[PDB]
Amino acid sequence: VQPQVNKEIRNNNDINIDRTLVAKQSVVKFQLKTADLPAGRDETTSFVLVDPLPSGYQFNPEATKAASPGFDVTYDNATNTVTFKATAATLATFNADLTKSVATIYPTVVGQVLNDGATYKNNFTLTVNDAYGIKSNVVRVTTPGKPNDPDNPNNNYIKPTKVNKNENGVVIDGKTVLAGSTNYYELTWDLDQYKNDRSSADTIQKGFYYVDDYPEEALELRQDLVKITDANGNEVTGVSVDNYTNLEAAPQEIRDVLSKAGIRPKGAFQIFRADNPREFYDTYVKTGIDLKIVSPMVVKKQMGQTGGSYENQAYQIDFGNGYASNIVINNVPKINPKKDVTLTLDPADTNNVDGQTIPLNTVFNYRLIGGIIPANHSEELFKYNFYDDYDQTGDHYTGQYKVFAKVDITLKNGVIIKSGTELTQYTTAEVDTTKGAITIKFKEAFLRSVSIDSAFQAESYIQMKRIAVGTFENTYINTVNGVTYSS
Ligand SMILES: OC[C@H]1O[C@H](O)[C@H](O)[C@@H](O)[C@@H]1O
Ligand SMILES: OC[C@H]1O[C@H](O)[C@H](O)[C@@H](O)[C@@H]1O
Ligand SMILES: OC[C@H]1O[C@H](O)[C@H](O)[C@@H](O)[C@@H]1O
Ligand SMILES: OC[C@H]1O[C@H](O)[C@H](O)[C@@H](O)[C@@H]1O
Ligand SMILES: OC[C@H]1O[C@H](O)[C@H](O)[C@@H](O)[C@@H]1O
Ligand SMILES: [Ca+2]
Ligand SMILES: [Ca+2]
Ligand SMILES: [Ca+2]
Ligand SMILES: [Mg+2]
Repeated sequence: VQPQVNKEIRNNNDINIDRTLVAKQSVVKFQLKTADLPAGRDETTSFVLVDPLPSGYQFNPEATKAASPGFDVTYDNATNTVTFKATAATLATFNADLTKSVATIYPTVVGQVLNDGATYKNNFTLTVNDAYGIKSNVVRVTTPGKPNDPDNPNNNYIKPTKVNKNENGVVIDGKTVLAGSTNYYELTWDLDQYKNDRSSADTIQKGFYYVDDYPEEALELRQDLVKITDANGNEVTGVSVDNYTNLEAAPQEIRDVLSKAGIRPKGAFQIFRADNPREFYDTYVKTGIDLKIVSPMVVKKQMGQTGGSYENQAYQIDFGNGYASNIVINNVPKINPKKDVTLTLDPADTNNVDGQTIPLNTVFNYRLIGGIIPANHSEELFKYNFYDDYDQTGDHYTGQYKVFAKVDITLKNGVIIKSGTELTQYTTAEVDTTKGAITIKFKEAFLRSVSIDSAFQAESYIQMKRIAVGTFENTYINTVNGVTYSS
């Protein structure tokens, strides 16, 4: 039990990190120190230290040789073990005077920790004059991403999350979203597992970013509504945000970050940047305070013509490492208005006279079927109008009209308006005799009483009198919330 040995583990700035936390890809150093050799010691013929480096610890031959003057460094890549042998020069010093005790020099293993949520344990062995050895104490350090970490109570999985909500805070993931509506996306910068992190300066300078890969074909950003707040409800000011249509069209700096994180957007994307890496680090990262980003995005009007699916996903890049969030999907309903020409004013009757020549002075009806708003939608109905621009040369608006439910409508109070029910009393009409047009509008009140889980569809009949012999056409435009749909 002669020279006691002692291993120490420090980060790239020499801070003792034993039993603490450090970022993935962080440089971790091993100091294999030994106590001063006593007086009466035999000449030291051999001084060997053997370190079986831990799993997932990448050895850096170059740096350790540089950081281990006085020792010949050898490495067994096969067993990931490194060996240090005191040079001839170094030994002479251990023998300069045996009658006295002499302090020693120590080797330093330099390398990086490569895995998330892993524990890296370490000890080394000292053998002197191939006669006796001492196994050293074990030291350790963990990386973020490991729940139930007895050393870092706040540690857990690194996982950003994304969620879609409507204006009233209701979660609308997977639901149908009317064209023109807004997606109030809530992104979470998952920072809690970083609490009490002891990473070095180089590591903290690899920056902090948050990316949102948004469907640029279906949505357009409303970056003016972007809002960033932390877990404590306070506004965040150190984060700037920008967007690019595609990697190539982005600042070389951004391409490099996204590249080293293994993140490759599908086209255009929104990226958030921490302006002062250090300030951000001391304020939110090592304090474990999660950030909340709200990035509203509106569904382009053309989506309502074609219909279709659009999905959203985010990423967060901490200390240069990237992590992806869950994917949120929504689909847009294809609002398809239709008009028919009928002699009856009964929702029941399916007979029409489409394409049939109508006799002079015939009182008929234009059946204006509104677009269908599918069940399980995301926002309330605030506008549902039928607009008809008839040809005054051929048709004279009679002055009468009726409106009917085309599907079973459900109210927020549970009442089910059975399909085919007259609903005229919830509408109003403003006619422009001059130009030859008419507009039937539902009362906003009534529309907002319909449950958002309910399907909705109406149709109206506008009585017309044929004042001239001939074939005339008409434009019927159905308006649903903030978008108009023709035909
Ligand atoms: O676990 C041991 C291994 O850890 C890492 O995977 C390193 O890439 C490799 O060099 C080393 O041998
Ligand atoms: O790792 C070898 C030995 O190193 C130190 O002496 C520790 O105190 C002891 O508990 C351990 O068995
Ligand atoms: O360093 C904190 C440590 O406190 C106690 O010693 C626990 O036994 C150990 O599991 C924990 O990691
Ligand atoms: O290159 C090492 C690691 O760096 C970052 O963590 C990247 O996000 C990851 O994909 C990569 O494996
Ligand atoms: O290395 C990248 C990955 O690391 C972790 O598994 C994260 O939970 C995951 O979201 C991320 O994509
Ligand atoms: Ca976490
Ligand atoms: Ca995109
Ligand atoms: Ca007209
Ligand atoms: Mg600790």
